[PDB]
Amino acid sequence: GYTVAVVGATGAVGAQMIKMLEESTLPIDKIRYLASARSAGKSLKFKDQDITIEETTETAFEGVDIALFSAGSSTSAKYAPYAVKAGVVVVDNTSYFRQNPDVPLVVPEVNAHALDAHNGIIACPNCSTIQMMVALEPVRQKWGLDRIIVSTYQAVSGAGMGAILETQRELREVLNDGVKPCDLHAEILPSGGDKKHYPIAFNALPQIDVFTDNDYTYEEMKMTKETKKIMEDDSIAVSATCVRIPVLSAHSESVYIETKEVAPIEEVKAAIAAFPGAVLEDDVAHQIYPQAINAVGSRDTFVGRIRKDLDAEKGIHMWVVSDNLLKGAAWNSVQIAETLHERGLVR
Amino acid sequence: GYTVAVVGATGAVGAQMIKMLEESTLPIDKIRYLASARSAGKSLKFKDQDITIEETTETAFEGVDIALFSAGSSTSAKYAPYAVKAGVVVVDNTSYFRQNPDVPLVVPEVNAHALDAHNGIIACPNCSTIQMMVALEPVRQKWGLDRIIVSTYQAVSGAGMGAILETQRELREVLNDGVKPCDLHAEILPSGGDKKHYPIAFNALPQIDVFTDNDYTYEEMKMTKETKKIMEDDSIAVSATCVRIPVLSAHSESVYIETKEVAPIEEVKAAIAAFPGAVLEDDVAHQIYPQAINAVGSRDTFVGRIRKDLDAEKGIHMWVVSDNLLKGAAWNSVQIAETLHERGLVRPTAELKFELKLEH
Ligand SMILES: NC(=O)c1ccc[n+]([C@@H]2O[C@H](COP(=O)([O-])OP(=O)(O)OC[C@H]3O[C@@H](n4cnc5c(N)ncnc54)[C@H](OP(=O)(O)O)[C@@H]3O)[C@@H](O)[C@H]2O)c1
Ligand SMILES: NC(=O)c1ccc[n+]([C@@H]2O[C@H](COP(=O)([O-])OP(=O)(O)OC[C@H]3O[C@@H](n4cnc5c(N)ncnc54)[C@H](OP(=O)(O)O)[C@@H]3O)[C@@H](O)[C@H]2O)c1
Ligand SMILES: O=C(O)c1ccccc1C(=O)O
Ligand code: NA
Ligand code: NA
Ligand code: NA
Repeated sequence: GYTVAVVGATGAVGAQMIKMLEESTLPIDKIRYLASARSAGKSLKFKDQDITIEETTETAFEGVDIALFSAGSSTSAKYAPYAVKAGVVVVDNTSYFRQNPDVPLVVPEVNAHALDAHNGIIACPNCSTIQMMVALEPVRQKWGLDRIIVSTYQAVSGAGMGAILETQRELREVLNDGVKPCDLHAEILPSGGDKKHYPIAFNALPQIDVFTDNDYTYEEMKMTKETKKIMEDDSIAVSATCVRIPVLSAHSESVYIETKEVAPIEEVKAAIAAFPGAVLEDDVAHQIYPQAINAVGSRDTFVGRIRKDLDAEKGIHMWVVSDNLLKGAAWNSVQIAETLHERGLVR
Repeated sequence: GYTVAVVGATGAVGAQMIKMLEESTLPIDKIRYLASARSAGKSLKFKDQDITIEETTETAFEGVDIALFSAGSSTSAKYAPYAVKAGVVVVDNTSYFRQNPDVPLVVPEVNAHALDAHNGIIACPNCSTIQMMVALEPVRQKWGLDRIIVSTYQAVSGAGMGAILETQRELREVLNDGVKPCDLHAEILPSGGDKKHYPIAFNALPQIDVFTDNDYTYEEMKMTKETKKIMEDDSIAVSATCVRIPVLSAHSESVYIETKEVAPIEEVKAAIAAFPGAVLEDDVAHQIYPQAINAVGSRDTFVGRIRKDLDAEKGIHMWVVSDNLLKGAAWNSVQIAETLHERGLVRPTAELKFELKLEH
């Protein structure tokens, strides 16, 4: 079997990486948990076994076959090159390598073939991008994609364990202590690395990550650029608005597309239902549609509210929901690792 | 001064109507509060005075100059026409009369002129529509509008007092009692009039109102039809997705438009800033943008995240926030009443144009 390292094992994504690995078809002989110096010496479970957390260092990757990185871009930038040098195959969940032309950016249902070209590093895309790609690839295959306009409804677990706990405390202060939402103290959201912090309780924050020079945030531009790379087509026009809402896990997206050919709605529904990783949940006569609360804990991406635009001949609207820590992060990463094993690419 | 009646004075919108009237420039000689027979006989404040709540009936409007209705579409359907026959000018917050060609559908900053043609009923548009019209009218005036695509992020207060209480209760069960969100019992949301009910706590529900035959909801189709009527242009393409989120008050909207002529983006920002009722909050270098929690309690509509589409030359994205019970309902209604007063339009109508539904 393999020796597998989880870098960032103690975080929100890390904890789900552990869960996905425990349930994986990857043959694992040895498991190692890496994090920062302040987590070193603590213990975490793998199934029934206690695993000592180790400090991530430049020489910590000896004997590792596969390393799953989910410890921030800074950690990946610094240590992933040393891992690769030592012969480790790295699956990276951060944004650092995503736009490197020698790094495949992979959603296995959509572009697993790109794994064949890897030179030691595979990048997992952004959580919001991944679920959109699972929903839209089956449509692209049959009728093409001219453009995408998306507005997201993103859960706080995407911003890490600290964000989850800040959200819970804020909500308790309002509901139990009577604090006005605008008077809440905040330290993390919308973005840990930005200057000002705002409450998320009973709010909708139109900022994920920091702003770029074109007044879209890095999150919004990630959806644009990663879509083009994953679908291998720079002609697909993509513009996004990414909003944080008071949901702990599971991202929702209002997705508008225009296809290249008119795609009959019932055929679109059947194409999505037929696509591995996508589940059609769409029966408005019985109020059936994807919901964040029902999607938590499942690896599937759920699609509904599928309907034609009222005016644009080739326009289609839909609602896409997935667990942002599973398919959006830890499951996509482990699924990459399984695909690497299944295709003889752990070399 | 005027005798003013508030129909549905005991509800979520009613509470704000009272506040907006207390703070109004309307010369009010007498206030009447109408609700259901259950509420009739009880009391509520107007400023320091106690007001006895009355039953809403066909004969409850004698002597009233202006009635603000916010007690449900059925109540408006049944009683507004009787108020008009009593000589009352009705400002209706419900959907019932909005698409009637004899009824102006008004956002005063946008189409106050339409008030001149009233026949005793003036309709207030849906809350989601109102804030979007305040944001977009200044753009339409200068560069036109070809199409709008909007996704909403709507607060629970829009669904009434019960929905507010259900939301608070669900959140407390999760946060204080450790109930999983999917195990919560719901009775009201997403729509009181539909058969199935789902939790809102830690959820995003892509259903507001019931579904129509074209697979859009009534809320989504209201945004479509109301936009075309208010802007007096049936050629504006409008398609919406309306989503309830766990916010108590203030609606937010991710709004995409394509103009008829290219609109320079800094001039778009200036046009919105210059438009009465709209406030430009847009300085991303300092993380300045509209937020629901900061808009609650203000009558203004806040607009930011304004930026060009990455590909469509005439495309523009923005983020629009307003208190859904103020500009979205109570304030827009009171503002209509003030505008009627100011333009000498508070007077009985000559001919009845609305079906009487209680002749039995
Ligand atoms: N043992 C301690 O002293 C202690 C006390 C409180 C919290 N923590 C941990 O700190 C994290 C706080 O959560 P969050 O919201 O900031 O982030 P998060 O996104 O949920 O997870 C961040 C992950 O990246 C790891 N990491 C950060 N910098 C690193 C570096 N230079 N090298 C290797 N790994 C690095 C963290 O390890 P670390 O866990 O080592 O930071 C953590 O596993 C939690 O994972 C929590 O377990 C540790
Ligand atoms: N413009 C907008 O977008 C917008 C937004 C919100 C609401 N509205 C309109 O306003 C209505 C109420 O909204 P809300 O949020 O205030 O609801 P709410 O909090 O549930 O209040 C309902 C109100 O309607 C009254 N009512 C119920 N049955 C009645 C009857 N048979 N006769 C007279 N009054 C009756 C209630 O009186 P009791 O206390 O006696 O039952 C109460 O005053 C909505 O149904 C909608 O039509 C419009
Ligand atoms: O459309 C509205 O403003 C509205 C909002 C909430 C409930 C009911 C209605 C209604 O009157 O149909
Ligand atoms: Na294109
Ligand atoms: Na202004
Ligand atoms: Na006058």
